[PDB]
Amino acid sequence: ESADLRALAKHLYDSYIKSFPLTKAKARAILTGKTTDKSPFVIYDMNSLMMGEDKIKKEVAIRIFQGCQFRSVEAVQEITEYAKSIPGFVNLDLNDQVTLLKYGVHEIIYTMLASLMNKDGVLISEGQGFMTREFLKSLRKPFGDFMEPKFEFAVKFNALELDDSDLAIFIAVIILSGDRPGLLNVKPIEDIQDNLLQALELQLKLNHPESSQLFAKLLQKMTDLRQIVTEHVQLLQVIKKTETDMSLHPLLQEIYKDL
Ligand SMILES: COc1cccc(C(=O)COc2ccc(C[C@@H]3SC(=O)NC3=O)cc2)c1
Ligand SMILES: CCCCCCCCC(=O)O
Repeated sequence: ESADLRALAKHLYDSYIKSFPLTKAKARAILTGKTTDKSPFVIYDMNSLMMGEDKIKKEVAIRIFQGCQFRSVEAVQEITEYAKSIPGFVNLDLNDQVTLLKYGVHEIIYTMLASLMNKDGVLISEGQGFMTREFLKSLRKPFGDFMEPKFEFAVKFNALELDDSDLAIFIAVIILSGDRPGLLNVKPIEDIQDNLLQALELQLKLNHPESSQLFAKLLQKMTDLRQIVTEHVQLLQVIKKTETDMSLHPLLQEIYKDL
């Protein structure tokens, strides 16, 4: 019954809206000058950056990057809340619950980070600010290209014109992989993903009828996400060696023992 797949698509969009304070609908409204929302203060340079403080709520490159870390630890909270709402996930082995989040969480962050980006920059502080791609290309030697490959993916991925109702199922298909390193019982996971994959395929067909093979085209973008993550990992172990005075959050440290 396709009808059950609709009930499931709508249950997931519902939880996605509950769990994520800044949707793609809101971010796109901010980014394109709409009247449902308010204009962001732009940071493109060092003077704009500290004028952001008297308008929005230690070195600069270091501060920027620890901001992403902190925002990332917040997302992991939102993602983990979205996870629980996915039918079946809290029924699984607790070890596998940990393993699925561990490997899925960054692929999801980088998917939802694309919603905040256009080719010229990225929203920050709940959309109250916008920081140019160029301003992030002139930070430091170790922090010179630690945000560019998310832009490169984001620009290509945003070209599919996905909705929040599309992304809610896609993000759930990511978590429920089952080819993840260290899983105890895979088959119960593969059962949930098969279901989520049929919900997504019907969703894309209905929401994007003129869009040939959007389903497959979105599945290939999972290949892009894995490279971003493994590139970021390598980047991270360089930064922690050049910068021995940079604290990393133990939550991110615990996720990052992966590969
Ligand atoms: C001050 O706040 C700012 C400033 C400038 C840009 C942003 C964006 O929000 C950047 O967006 C990102 C990028 C990467 C991550 C993943 C994290 S960062 C890391 O080193 N390890 C991770 O797992 C999360 C969020 C925020
Ligand atoms: C610029 C460093 C301040 C932390 C980044 C902004 C997040 C807000 C907060 O931590 O209270």
